Amino acid sequence: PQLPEVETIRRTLLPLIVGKTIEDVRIFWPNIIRHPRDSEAFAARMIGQTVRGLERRGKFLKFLLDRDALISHLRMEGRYAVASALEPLEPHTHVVFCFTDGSELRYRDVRKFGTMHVYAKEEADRRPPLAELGPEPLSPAFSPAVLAERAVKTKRSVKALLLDQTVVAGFGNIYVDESLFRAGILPGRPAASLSSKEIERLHEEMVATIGEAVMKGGSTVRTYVNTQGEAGTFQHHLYVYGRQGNPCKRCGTPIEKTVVAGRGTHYCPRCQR
DNA sequence: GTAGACCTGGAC
DNA sequence: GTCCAGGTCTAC
Ligand SMILES: [Zn+2]
Repeated sequence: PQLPEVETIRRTLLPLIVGKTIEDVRIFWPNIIRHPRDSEAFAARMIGQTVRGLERRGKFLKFLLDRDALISHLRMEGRYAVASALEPLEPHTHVVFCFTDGSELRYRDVRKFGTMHVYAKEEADRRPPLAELGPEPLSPAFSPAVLAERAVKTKRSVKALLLDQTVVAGFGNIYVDESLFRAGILPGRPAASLSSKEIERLHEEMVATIGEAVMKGGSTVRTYVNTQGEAGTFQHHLYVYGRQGNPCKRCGTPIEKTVVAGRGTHYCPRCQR
């Protein structure tokens, strides 16, 4: 889940939990709990607190309780769902928050990569993992200038740059490949080689892509669904991600896949230079 | 930068 | 069996 997916989950989850008071927190895979490290402290501190809100920062969900904020990262397979505490759990459910009304928030994560951090609301933003995150793409804080500042200072690929949550928060493998395609820039070239024109163009495609993806409820390419278990539809608007071997939508040249910054990378060798 | 981690299930 | 994954983190 990247920004669009996490945002869609946020919108569809919030009304299902706002106003509910945590009665118990059960953890079946402690490793998911990063702070406090002692999972029993993590569980105990939240009991009695009420969910007042649900925000998003980058790819992180931010549950606003009374005193604390629960920072949750879905990683590759983390998913949430709300259901009756009287029904048997689904497979790979590693954390469950039980509310006083009998309903519960269930966190499922097949690969167990997701993480959870709990801090007082005031400390959450000045501690990891939120501390060093870059600006929000759909906000004025993210501009061509900010991209240039970081671009014209490193030799690494422009793709590694865009995947760096400290540069800008929210872009992942899918949206980085789509933005570079739409901006007509090869993923493997040095971020420092990008001209002011390309940077301005990339920034514009980044904002447009992430914005459109949000509207379409995110991209369901493998296992992503919103809190209602519903799939997004932006996958129908992908130009290159997962389309290796298929003809480019703009020029018909077969889309190609390689490895860039240690990750599957999709691009059109004609459209992107 | 870039394998190796961390983990599990799904295509071929 | 072998490869792959909407994500970082880390060790050579
Ligand atoms: Zn093309």
